[PDB]
Amino acid sequence: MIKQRTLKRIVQATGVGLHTGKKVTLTLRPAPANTGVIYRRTDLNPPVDFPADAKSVRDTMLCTCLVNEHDVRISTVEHLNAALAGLGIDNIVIEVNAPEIPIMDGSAAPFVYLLLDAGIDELNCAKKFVRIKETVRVEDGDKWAEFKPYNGFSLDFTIDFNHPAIDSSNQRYAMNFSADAFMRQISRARTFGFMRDIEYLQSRGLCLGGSFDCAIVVDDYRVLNEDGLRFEDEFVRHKMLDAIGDLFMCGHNIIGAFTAYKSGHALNNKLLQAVLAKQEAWEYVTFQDDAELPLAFKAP
Ligand SMILES: C[C@H](O)[C@H](NC(=O)c1ccc(C#CC#Cc2ccc(N)cc2)cc1)C(=O)N=O
Ligand SMILES: C#Cc1ccc(C(=O)N[C@H](C(=O)N=O)[C@@H](C)O)cc1
Ligand SMILES: [Zn+2]
Repeated sequence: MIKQRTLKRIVQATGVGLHTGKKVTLTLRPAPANTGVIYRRTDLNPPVDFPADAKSVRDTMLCTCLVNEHDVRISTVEHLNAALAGLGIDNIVIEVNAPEIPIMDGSAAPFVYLLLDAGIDELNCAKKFVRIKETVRVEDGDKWAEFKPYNGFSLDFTIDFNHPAIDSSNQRYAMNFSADAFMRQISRARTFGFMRDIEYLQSRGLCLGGSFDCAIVVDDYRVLNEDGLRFEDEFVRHKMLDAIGDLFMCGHNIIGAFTAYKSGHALNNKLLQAVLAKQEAWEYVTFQDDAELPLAFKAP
């Protein structure tokens, strides 16, 4: 039987918050079956829990955040979340002594090593997948995103960029998901921003953790980062990293075909909620028989 997974041990890491620029300590903890993904703020007293849920997401100007019933927030969860999907973590408590998850290097990679340090513990309870069984499409102007039936997990992402430092042949990425493919082809792709906008935010006391160490920054014409890009198409690879993180907000791996044109956090989440809202568009499935398990969701 394909079992739910959690961490073997508690691990910690430090880093700066994108918003505050202050040092944030991140603590990852094992969690029992069926409890899912829980983000927790321990700076507040008492601590506040934010169960990962599609309905709780808000797409703020910088990255994303979760909210509780009083509109208290925890921000920048999507890159760590993406790593959770990549390494097949189902139940976990994620604590920060701050209002946000540390930005690290702007990618998911640093979270990969952290999770590997924590190890894997299988729990005696079947892992539930969300199997798409009807086509579901959402739109927003000339932007769209859809899920289609497909015995696997694939993502097909096209981004509309006109920036001189981003060539056209690098405005589409497509992959058949897997722990190994995520770790190698996606996890290291960094987030990115426009330098003048960042300068502005920081002059208003925002995005104070922003630096070359946590993002690809371009001006009107070029990449400013000394070493350049980790991939020629790092921008679109990161957009796919963000898609995986957005979709995993439901706490389950989805068996289906994801396609998106000019999509982002808002649209991805709108699709996620659209799928879950229609009862006949999806169903839970488990794998009592391991050989049944789609290629895409095999252990790392
Ligand atoms: C891609 C998505 O839209 C989105 N990215 C952000 O919202 C985002 C991206 C980059 C930054 C930044 C920065 C910086 C800097 C810097 C400051 C000073 C100096 N000297 C050099 C560099 C913030 C937010 C995101 O990835 N969401 O998941
Ligand atoms: C706070 C804030 C804030 C958020 C977004 C923008 C923005 O749209 N900047 C524009 C731009 O084209 N950026 O690439 C143009 C204006 O440069 C500017 C400021
Ligand atoms: Zn991102």
